[PDB]
Amino acid sequence: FIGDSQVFIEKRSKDSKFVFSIVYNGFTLGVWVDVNQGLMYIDTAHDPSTKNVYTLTTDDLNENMMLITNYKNNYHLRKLASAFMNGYLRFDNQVIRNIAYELFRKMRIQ
Repeated sequence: FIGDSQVFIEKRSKDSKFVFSIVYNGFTLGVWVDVNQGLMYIDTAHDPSTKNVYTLTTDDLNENMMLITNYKNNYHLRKLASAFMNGYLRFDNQVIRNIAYELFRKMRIQ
């Protein structure tokens, strides 16, 4: 009866400003935040413009807690995870969701 409240597929507006990116197995996920509406958008960008980039690699070598970045103060992921659940996260492509989902599955571990 309620129906579709809003369309999941939405265009990447120019209002959004790049805040940070995450690199995993050579595959980069650029996280941008729409300041005007206070929403979040994702794109395939790996430019050195970012002033906040963190790397994550194979869990078996357990690099996350070793030589690589040991800063767990990245509360941005907690807010991003909440945005997905609450629904303030959307993008113009369905393909990136399936590929991105693989990283989300690993975060479920801890």
